[PDB]
Amino acid sequence: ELHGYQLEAVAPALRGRNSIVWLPTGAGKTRAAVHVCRRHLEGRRGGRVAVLVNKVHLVQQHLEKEFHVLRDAFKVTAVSGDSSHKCFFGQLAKGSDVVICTAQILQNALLSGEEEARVELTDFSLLVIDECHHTQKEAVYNKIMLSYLQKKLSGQRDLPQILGLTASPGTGGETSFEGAVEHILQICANLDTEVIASAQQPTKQYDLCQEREQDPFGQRLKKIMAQIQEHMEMPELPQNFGTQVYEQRIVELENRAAERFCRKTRVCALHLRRYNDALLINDTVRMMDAFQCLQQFYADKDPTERFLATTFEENRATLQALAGDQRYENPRLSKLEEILQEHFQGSSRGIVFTKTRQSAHSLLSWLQDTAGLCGQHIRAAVLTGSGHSNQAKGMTQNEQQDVITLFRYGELNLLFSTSVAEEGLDIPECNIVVRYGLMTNEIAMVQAQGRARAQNSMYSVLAKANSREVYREQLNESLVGLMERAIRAVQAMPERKYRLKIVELQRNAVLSWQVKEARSSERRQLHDPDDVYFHCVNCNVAVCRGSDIRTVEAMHHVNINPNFRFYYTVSSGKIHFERTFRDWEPGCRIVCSECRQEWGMEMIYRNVTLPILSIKNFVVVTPDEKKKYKKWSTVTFPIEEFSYLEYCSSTQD
RNA sequence: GGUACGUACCC
RNA sequence: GGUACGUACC
Ligand SMILES: Nc1ncnc2c1ncn2[C@@H]1O[C@H](COP(=O)(O)OP(=O)(O)O)[C@@H](O)[C@H]1O
Ligand code: ALF
Ligand SMILES: [Mg+2]
Ligand SMILES: [Zn+2]
Repeated sequence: ELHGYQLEAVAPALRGRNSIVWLPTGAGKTRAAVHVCRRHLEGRRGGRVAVLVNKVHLVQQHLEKEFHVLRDAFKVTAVSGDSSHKCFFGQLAKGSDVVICTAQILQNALLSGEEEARVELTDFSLLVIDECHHTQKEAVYNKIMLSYLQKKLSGQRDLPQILGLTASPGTGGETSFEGAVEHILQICANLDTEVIASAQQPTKQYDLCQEREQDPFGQRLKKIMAQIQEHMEMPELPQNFGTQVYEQRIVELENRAAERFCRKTRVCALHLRRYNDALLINDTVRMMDAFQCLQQFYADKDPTERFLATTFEENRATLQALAGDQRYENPRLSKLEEILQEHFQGSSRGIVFTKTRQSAHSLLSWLQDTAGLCGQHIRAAVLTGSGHSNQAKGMTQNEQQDVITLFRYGELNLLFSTSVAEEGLDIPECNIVVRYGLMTNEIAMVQAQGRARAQNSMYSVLAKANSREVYREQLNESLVGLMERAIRAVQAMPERKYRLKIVELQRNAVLSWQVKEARSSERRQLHDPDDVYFHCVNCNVAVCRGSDIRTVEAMHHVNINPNFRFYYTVSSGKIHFERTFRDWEPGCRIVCSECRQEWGMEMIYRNVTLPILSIKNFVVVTPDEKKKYKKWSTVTFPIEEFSYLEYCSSTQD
């Protein structure tokens, strides 16, 4: 059953050594890990395995395709975010021999204050960490492993054996041999690795496209942007319309205008960001997709707003007409059409990877409206993860699974997917991967290519000629080789030198964490919460103090002041999510009573309703400065945990 | 919707 | 120090 190379790769794990199994994409690391799990559980009494993954869909895949075979002798349980609300994790885990979950499910249990929810690392004898190259920086995998290292270095006994699985440790952005080796050693230190274990036809093509000869739609948007910038009456405004740098600079101006309460500048900047978004969409997909971006924004008075509405209305019909003209088609789409026409003339089974969820939806719509493809028997669908925004909702575990199951045997034969499916997904019949204008690291490149499991697969890079994306793809190909050299060098290192380096790196990691925690705490304690005032980002009115805020589940920032209700208005009916939570559900959206700016949403927490505030909708004012924050975790005053008991007691008075 | 982190980009 | 996107958790 197991191939020779699978047996070879797991020999250290079978002996109890912490290891990383480094085998190519599609080589069968999962089955190898199942064998380790079986022998681990057979080889002692009372063992318990946790299998950690990084994407929701991989929980069911690993269970149904691989780990379920253990149920002839052992209890195997799977948990994701979608199923979380039903059982206490600690109960479920402790009743199982093997638990399979996304890593943050385990992390939440490790951090829990509730006896029934909580688990310790010492409740497991083996941790299998899939896609273990993510065990870096402040990713969840590394939060879990840093706690392991803190416990190890303090002398804790009974920590689990570690089995990491990866095709691609990467080079961590390093382009030198010295740097790449250091990166490999860092990953080994993070995972407490004793040995990196390894073993002892697809074609790649660059499908390059040219810039559009004529782009009257884009040209008109740039003309409008210039008009809006003239209206702002400001020198030194950015001119580089239709770029990520422009986006950054205009949002930075928007944030500065919020902090200084310059309403006209802030609103103009907010609109300019939408025109820039439209230019980026126009470059990626169809003109009409870009038009719909702007039309939706203006469909959803003040002199600045009147100017901006009029400006759009004056150009709307010309823009829509241009967007219907085939003469100005996006060459990226012309190229994609050529690829699909060549390869889907039922035979093929493909994934086209795009950056954004909205792009994936737009590509499906394009496909469905393209005469030249209607006739090739293409049955396509979008696959995204559970990310969400106003631009684009996500997909639930169940929705993702439906698409995946139909794609597996060809009920669907083409997916437009985000990076949700770049790693781990196993579709043996997938024989084509197109990467549509992506800028990624070498890991994502190797992984996404690897979704084409079939013999005689093809991998297409569809990107603009002479672009940074093409340069980065070429560089990344070289970095894969560099990575391989570096891993072999680490594998060949004298044991004494390796062990000493690992020691050094683990020590550095645990010391560096302490210093970071101290710095974060110092920042958090700078101001008394009574001295911090929140202002509406839109109208600048004061609305509460820092002392009014509490956290729920260390995430949701509620205002507990009984008179805050006079400052916000309930602005919708009840919100519904797909996922249900243990102690609360959403109520309605809330907005500033003075200007209708979105602020957050109600939480119905047991028998009370509390308003949750989104940090991005405020300017935070302290005695020292006024600042727009993107994250609650960096504010300069302390916030206490919500106490439901204390809250109910104080309200009864 | 809320939160965090990763990747890309700029400083 | 920021921007965008993505995923994950809630
Ligand atoms: N020894 C084997 N014989 C036949 N098929 C195998 C063997 N080991 C694994 N497989 C299959 O190989 C495919 C790729 O395995 P997977 O574990 O997803 O690869 P990866 O190493 O990227 O995790 C799966 O369909 C799996 O069932
Ligand atoms: F390396 Al894989 F699925 F784990 F392609
Ligand atoms: Mg895998
Ligand atoms: Zn307001």
